[PDB]
Amino acid sequence: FNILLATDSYKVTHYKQYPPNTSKVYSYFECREYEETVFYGLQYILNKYLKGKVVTKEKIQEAKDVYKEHFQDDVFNEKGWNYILEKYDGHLPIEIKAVPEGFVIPRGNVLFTVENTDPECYWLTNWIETILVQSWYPITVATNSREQKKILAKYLLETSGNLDGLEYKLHDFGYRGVSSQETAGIGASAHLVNFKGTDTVAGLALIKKYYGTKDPVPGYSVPAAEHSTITAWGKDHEKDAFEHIVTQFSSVPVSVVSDSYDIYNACEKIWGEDLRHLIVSRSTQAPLIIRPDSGNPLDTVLKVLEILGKKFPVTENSKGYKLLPPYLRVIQGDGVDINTLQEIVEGMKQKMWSIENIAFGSGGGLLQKLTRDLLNCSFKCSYVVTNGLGINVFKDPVADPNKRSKKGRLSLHRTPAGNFVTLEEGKGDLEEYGQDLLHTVFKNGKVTKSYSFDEIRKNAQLNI
Amino acid sequence: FNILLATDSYKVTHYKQYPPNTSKVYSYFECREYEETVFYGLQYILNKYLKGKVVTKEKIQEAKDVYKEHFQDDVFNEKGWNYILEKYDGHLPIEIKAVPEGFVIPRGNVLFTVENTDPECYWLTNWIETILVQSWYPITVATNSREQKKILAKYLLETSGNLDGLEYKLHDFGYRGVSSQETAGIGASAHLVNFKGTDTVAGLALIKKYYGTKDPVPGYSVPAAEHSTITAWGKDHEKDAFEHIVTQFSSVPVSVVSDSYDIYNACEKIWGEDLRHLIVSRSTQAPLIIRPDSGNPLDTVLKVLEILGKKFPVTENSKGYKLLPPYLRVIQGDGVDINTLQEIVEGMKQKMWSIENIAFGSGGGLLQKLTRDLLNCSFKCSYVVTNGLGINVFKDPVADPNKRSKKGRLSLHRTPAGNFVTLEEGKGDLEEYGQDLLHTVFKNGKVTKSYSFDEIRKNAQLNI
Ligand SMILES: CC(C)(O)C(=O)N1CCC(c2ccc(NC(=O)n3cc4ccc(F)cc4c3)cc2)CC1
Ligand SMILES: CC(C)(O)C(=O)N1CCC(c2ccc(NC(=O)n3cc4ccc(F)cc4c3)cc2)CC1
Repeated sequence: FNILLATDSYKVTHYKQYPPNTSKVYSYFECREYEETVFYGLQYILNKYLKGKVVTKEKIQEAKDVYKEHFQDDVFNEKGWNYILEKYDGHLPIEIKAVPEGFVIPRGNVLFTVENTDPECYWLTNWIETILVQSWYPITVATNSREQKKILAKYLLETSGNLDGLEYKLHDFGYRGVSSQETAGIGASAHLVNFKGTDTVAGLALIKKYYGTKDPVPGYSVPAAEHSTITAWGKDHEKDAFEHIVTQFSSVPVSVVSDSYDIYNACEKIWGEDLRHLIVSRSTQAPLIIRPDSGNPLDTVLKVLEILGKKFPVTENSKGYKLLPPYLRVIQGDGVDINTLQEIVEGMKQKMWSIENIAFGSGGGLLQKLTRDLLNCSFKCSYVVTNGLGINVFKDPVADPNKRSKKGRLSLHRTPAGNFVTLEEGKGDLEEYGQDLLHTVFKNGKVTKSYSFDEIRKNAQLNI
Repeated sequence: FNILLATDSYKVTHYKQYPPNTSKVYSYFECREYEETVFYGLQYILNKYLKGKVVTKEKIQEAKDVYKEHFQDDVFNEKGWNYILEKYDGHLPIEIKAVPEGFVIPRGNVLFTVENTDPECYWLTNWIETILVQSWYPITVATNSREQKKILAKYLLETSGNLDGLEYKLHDFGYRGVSSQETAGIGASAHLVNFKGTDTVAGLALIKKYYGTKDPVPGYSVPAAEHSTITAWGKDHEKDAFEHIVTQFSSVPVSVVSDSYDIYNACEKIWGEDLRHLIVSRSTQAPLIIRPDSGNPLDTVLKVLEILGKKFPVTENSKGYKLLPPYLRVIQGDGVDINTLQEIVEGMKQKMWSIENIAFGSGGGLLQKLTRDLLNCSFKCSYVVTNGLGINVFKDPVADPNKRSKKGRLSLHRTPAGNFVTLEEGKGDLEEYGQDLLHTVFKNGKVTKSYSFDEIRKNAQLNI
């Protein structure tokens, strides 16, 4: 990795664009005014990309050669990068202050600030905008996952009277559906801030290396079938595939995809009749989890439950909701996003089915179908010092008041009613509010404050 | 990187689910049912993740320890992975056949096939599905970028009579807007299959390392301002910022964001009057490129062009379209996706503005706002050998005929009219459609066939 090659091209040319005699460039990140966001992921970026000796003679030469060809001009700040190498042994003279990871903050608040600690590196602040703005992705996955947990918690509490097993109700199926191996790890780790069920193995090693848990692992899974393990038996031997699979995993929960040919037939005739004796004998700790994987997600879930309800002993829980026997559950793992998740749990409640009956698997909806636009994650310069005088800077486009940025030195505070407020123009310097909630997390090439994944999960807890 | 930890969790348990005495598992990839797709990105995955010694005793032990905790049980195939290490020195006994990279193929055709070369490794074929299915991402970026080039080519031809500078008309602004550094490189490289303009520097090194070009670089950029380089001068010194920037880059094209406070005022009064003398003196090789960055993308482009048309000398080209002087252009770099790109060029044509006047910058729309669902990229088992007998395997869900998969051994052929056809059930073995278009690209840990980035670009060319 070469940080000199880890920026938008045009940032290579910005050192010649700032006002002459500029000694400080101070910038901030916010999720411009999903009412609240989970701050997560910056510690990964600080450690993997920004800390320690990030500048070498070889990296400067490599960047110089690439940019000469890329621009067809010599515009690269070789002097500026050589200065950091000589004066700081390649360590970045930047100070980053951030809200603690896992913190749940309303939209339009300062989440982190960045500034150069040496007047000579005024240009460095926004050089690293590209890399830091990528924190939008773990913030957005964590936020969107937590919003799904709110929906699940609400319906599980209403239909059962408690939240038991809530952290296993939304499983990450997104490994194949993301854009890269790196994204897989980051995205899966952000989902694990709220849940404990994952198939995206990449997430485990990222948490282990960059965050850490008291438990050996932050996420868990169970044995499960795929179409290849069912269909490999041949179209006429679907029952043989099912029988073999539930017998191989007779003492642990087992998920079995049942829609290869006819989901409704598999539920009613194969599970419901032919193999019913292998299901009703299963432990409460080892249910069969039937998995539909096609059709309208709500219509399929309801029809599967109505079929199962007629083949298996259903009880009525203390809330008046229908409950399958404990050796039998359903996981809907196709077409799940925050919208369909809501439609399904509402549909189940209307048909008097407890949410204890179901779990959800989500791939693209959980880890890929997200953009920087969802939370309006934005990094902007708010303060500069030029000729020894600090000036409060901002943008305010005539056609879009929503794109107006904050002015001056910023600080995040608790209000008297316990809410949040971002103080602009250095007004945090007046001791009118409590202590600033932003802490120095990075300074002059060193990570100065870190959080465990356990601390992050506690911070991200729901009120319920 | 550890390939034993680079799969969906449930795939760890599949070796115990296939029929006993299974010696071959053969699977394929297609973009089920954007009528044609650019095949790109597999060579990156083959080299970075699949080739050479990918299994070590340490990797087996690391996977065993992780899975024991992740499943709360011993389900990991230690014996199977140790076999590959001992017999093949950790080289994968897999054979992958693929259509050449850059090839433009209609939907619903076999793009690549995977199968084990050792009967003992029947479980390996689908172990690597997760890693290979991630090729959906470079395929989708390349396809979506090429569809935008079709729109640009059509309107540029119609309004100017030629395609000059077409490959610089859609610039990649997506570095900050993607989910990771790895995704940035992959996505930027896929855009460069069709265009030559990029700010996502990560793309350059990926192409250099995995594909290669005759030219020193596959992509190019020009100096450009950002809001921080304008706003740092203070709200009352926007003219001073603009003057400094165009003077610093007086001999190369320069892009200048002009919407910090009032885009229309900046065009009419600042560029159009106060600084007009610094613009009209510019070389044809060094235009000022005015950049709006907010408001309705079409309304803003049209209004900016009407303002500029009244302040600067406009000509009528040979097609009857309005053309700004050669030292002045516009780039729309906000809210650009395939839909808005179409709306803008159509809007310009209706108001008699040549597409030579404009270029587009696209970030999230080009590299992030995409999913595996857009082209229905899918990997499925189509053929297995059990007890020495080959059987044609497929799925066919009752509620979704679109999810029906292909049967048996597959082959890709040219039809008599020069179109494409995927032959199923080993029917390619009959010499009726001639030679199979898929080539062995990977075999037993080695890449057996590769393409340069130059070969890929030629293959991906538009007919026009
Ligand atoms: C249902 C209840 C009571 O909430 C519960 O007991 N649990 C515990 C068991 C839990 C679980 C965990 C993993 C799986 N996995 C699968 O179905 N697969 C993994 C996949 C990965 C990728 C993919 F494309 C498809 C997949 C199918 C099922 C269920 C749900 C909650
Ligand atoms: C206009 C015409 C004739 O098609 C032409 O001459 N060319 C040549 C010059 C070309 C070009 C190349 C790069 C840039 N860059 C920028 O504006 N920035 C790069 C950014 C990256 C990220 C971001 F958030 C904002 C950005 C602003 C402008 C223009 C357009 C086609």
